[PDB]
Amino acid sequence: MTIAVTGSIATDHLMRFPGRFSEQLLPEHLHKVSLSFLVDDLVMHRGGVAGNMAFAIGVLGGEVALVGAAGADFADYRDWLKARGVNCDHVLISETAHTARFTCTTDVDMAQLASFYPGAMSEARNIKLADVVSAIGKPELVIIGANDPEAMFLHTEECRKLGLAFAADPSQQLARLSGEEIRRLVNGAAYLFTNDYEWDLLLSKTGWSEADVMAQIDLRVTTLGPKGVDLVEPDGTTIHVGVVPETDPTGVGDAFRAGFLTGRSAGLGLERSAQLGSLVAVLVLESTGTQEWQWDYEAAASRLAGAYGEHAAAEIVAVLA
Amino acid sequence: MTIAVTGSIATDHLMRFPGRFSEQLLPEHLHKVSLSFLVDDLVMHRGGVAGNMAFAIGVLGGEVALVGAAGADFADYRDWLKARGVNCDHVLISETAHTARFTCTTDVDMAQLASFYPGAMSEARNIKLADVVSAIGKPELVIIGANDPEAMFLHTEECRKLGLAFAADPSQQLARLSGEEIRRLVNGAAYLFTNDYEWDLLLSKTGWSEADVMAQIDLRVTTLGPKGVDLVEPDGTTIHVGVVPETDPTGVGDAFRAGFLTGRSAGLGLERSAQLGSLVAVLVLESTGTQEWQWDYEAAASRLAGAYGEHAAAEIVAVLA
Ligand SMILES: C#Cc1cn([C@@H]2O[C@H](CO)[C@@H](O)[C@H]2O)c2ncnc(N)c12
Ligand SMILES: C#Cc1cn([C@@H]2O[C@H](CO)[C@@H](O)[C@H]2O)c2ncnc(N)c12
Repeated sequence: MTIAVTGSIATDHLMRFPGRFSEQLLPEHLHKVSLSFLVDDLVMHRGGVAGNMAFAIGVLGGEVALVGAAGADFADYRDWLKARGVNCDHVLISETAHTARFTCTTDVDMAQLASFYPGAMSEARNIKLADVVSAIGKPELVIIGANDPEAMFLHTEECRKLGLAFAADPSQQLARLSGEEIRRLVNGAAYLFTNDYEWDLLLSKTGWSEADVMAQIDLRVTTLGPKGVDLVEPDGTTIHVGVVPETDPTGVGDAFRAGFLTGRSAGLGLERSAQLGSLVAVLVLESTGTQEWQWDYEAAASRLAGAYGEHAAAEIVAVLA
Repeated sequence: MTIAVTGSIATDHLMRFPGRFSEQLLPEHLHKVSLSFLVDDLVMHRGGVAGNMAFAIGVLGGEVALVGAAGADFADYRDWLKARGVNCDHVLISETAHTARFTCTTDVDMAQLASFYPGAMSEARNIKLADVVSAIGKPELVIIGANDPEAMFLHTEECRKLGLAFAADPSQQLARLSGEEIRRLVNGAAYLFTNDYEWDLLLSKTGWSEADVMAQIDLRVTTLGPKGVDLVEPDGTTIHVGVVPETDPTGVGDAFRAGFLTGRSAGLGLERSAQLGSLVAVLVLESTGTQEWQWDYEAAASRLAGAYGEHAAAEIVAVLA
């Protein structure tokens, strides 16, 4: 039932370059760069990893508290989440620093070009998850969402000190972190999320075998883009699940992990809960921006059934009923 | 006396990556890019080419009307300019579109990485400069500042149809425009501004000799970064002027062209007015952001004199007195 989404809160300002990035990269002097793109659209959208997720879990119908640091501009955002059932009492409002900001430009192809201002996100090292357990008691899961580095350890350290289930989700910081640090985020993980490119990367940097990784966690999940995802237990069960058929980029990843874990945390099986991830990923990918999408019992039904069976569908919709 | 600054109005959101861009460019796949930088600062600053300039001319003490298109968010900006002596009556407020936005990230070295959302800037093609001449009468100079492309021609076309002095300033659109188009922005120019890199570029694209360029304009100016600028008449007079010694990036270029043309348009000589450009360029380069700098008679004096002579100084300060 109750999962607390520990991670980042941002506003996300996104643009679109209707040409192609390469065609300016190709001739440019890549040591003293002077890059400039003419964009034809600009959106501001509520974002952040821990907030795309909270909203997902909440809209899906489950219990979620948001644990992430933030600024004072954060009243519009807070009331936004609290209105759908997110419990924002545990967000840390900064005294000196604005809510983190994510700026991204995407092109026709669509390569990504981006900056990240952390703002108050760095203070998420000053939060104790105890004071949470106090307020609402000991959650079923603390998700260690991509965040401020030191927070991410502390929030992983503190789960282990309190016997709390966590779900490693280190996507963003694999690139930026060591083998040692990375492994110190993946010990006792009740879950581990990654794409396979990252999971390779992970294996190189950490120096572990796939095996002893699997000793230490209880369930690797690994999303494969247009293929699907591979959920895989230490006992080799390797349930595979394809996608609802796309036909956006940002958010999707966190959106799979939201439906999956809400579908999990309403008693559904690995597979069904994975089928539910795939539905919410694609609800995003078809929505203006990340978190201006609509949950609909009817829609989901008559669509969960196209990609998986009518057997498949009924159950997820039962449990979300 | 009265110059009307025709050009772009923007807000300018600037960040700083304390590492180096190259070090991510170097290994990346430059056809399907996935670039991301961790910035440690973020500012929002009033910007736009025609507005950095208007503010310059005005703070310097002269008459300037702002001619550029804009959105409805533009009341704070307008009152900002009108409070120092800018005449904003001729700005076109959009019905459908936000004030243009300039997003830039700069690193230690400092290569530039940037996007440009034009917003209401494209409507600057719907403005007639006649309706200006009506309101305040026929200005001494219309500056064709980097703007919406079709506007830029129209505002150059319309000057020629009305016997108005203009100052080609095409910096940004050389890259993006043809030889033909470029030349159709430089015929009868009372002034032509460029850096020398661009002026080379210009010569290639237009296919002209330095000579017949000089037939058609009345004065090429060409800024040389840490060197200076070369003002040069068709009769070869080639007065050279070094810089006040730096010891920011954006804005500077427009800031030279502001002090120069205000120093001009208070009767000063090519050289003195060029010495005054160099002062305001560097006032920017030493100011938090573009247009949070202070004009000071004392300061300028006791500083115009360090780089040029005490002869030099007194005169500019007399005329700005
Ligand atoms: C760089 C990147 C970031 C984007 N995000 C958030 O990722 C969400 C999509 O997964 C976006 O809304 C962005 O705010 C980050 N969160 C924490 N640390 C980060 N460095 C980022
Ligand atoms: C890309 C660039 C742009 C930056 N600027 C403005 O240049 C000023 C500094 O010279 C900045 O304030 C930016 O808003 C542009 N103005 C008109 N068209 C443009 N494409 C740009």
